[PDB]
Amino acid sequence: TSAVQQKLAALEKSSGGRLGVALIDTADNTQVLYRGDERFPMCGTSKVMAAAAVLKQSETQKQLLNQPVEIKPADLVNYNPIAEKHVNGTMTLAELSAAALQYSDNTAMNKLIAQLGGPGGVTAFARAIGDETFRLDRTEPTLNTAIPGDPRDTTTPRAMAQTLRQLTLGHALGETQRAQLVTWLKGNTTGAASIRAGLPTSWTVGDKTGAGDYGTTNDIAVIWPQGRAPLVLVTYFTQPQQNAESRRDVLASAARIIAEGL
Repeated sequence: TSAVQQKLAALEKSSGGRLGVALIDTADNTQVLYRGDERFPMCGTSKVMAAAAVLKQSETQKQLLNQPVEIKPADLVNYNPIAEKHVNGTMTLAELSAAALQYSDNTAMNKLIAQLGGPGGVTAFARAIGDETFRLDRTEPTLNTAIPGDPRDTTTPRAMAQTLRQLTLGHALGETQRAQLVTWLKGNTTGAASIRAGLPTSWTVGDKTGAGDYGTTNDIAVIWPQGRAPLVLVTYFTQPQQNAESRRDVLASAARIIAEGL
């Protein structure tokens, strides 16, 4: 083990929970992993895959992002900060993507999932871009149950870091679509206390958080550090107690550890 991994292990021990980290340094394509091949509940970090799948569809259906989608009262689930402004109205697939990614809107995520034909459609997109690990099984809000040992709606830190890299820095998406995803992630409103809080303030960050039961506290980020090649960082955290409180500080602390030397 390296000193990086030793520090992450000590953080995990202090936290009481289970921590998963994957860093990809694109300067030399090295990775740093901590429980990198263990499954964790994705919660809302899965919204990146759903939005990306719709972006992929738009590469052959060029006006797809502008398509209005009806929002009915019955569509609302447990956290609908943007969709609730459009009941008996509409949101375009672009608007749904922005709401899901930048405000963690769960109704918006369900519309993305439906556009893809269900959770299986999101998983099929993952497989199509070479993510062999990701699985989406449920809609919102049950995809956040985060039950210990439940493989539903999980991935590994390594797989999600590789995928996020391919989506945002690589070419799993077309050029316009990649840029759009980066724009959405950069404008996220929910990440100030998570990975962003542990990184130098001069670094540019795009991220998507996740939250669920068992105090599950997640964040995945693409990072442009000062004067060096970009990074991808996944920090997944989950706890033994179903009713555990969020621990965004653990993610910030993991980011702080990872940033050393970079």
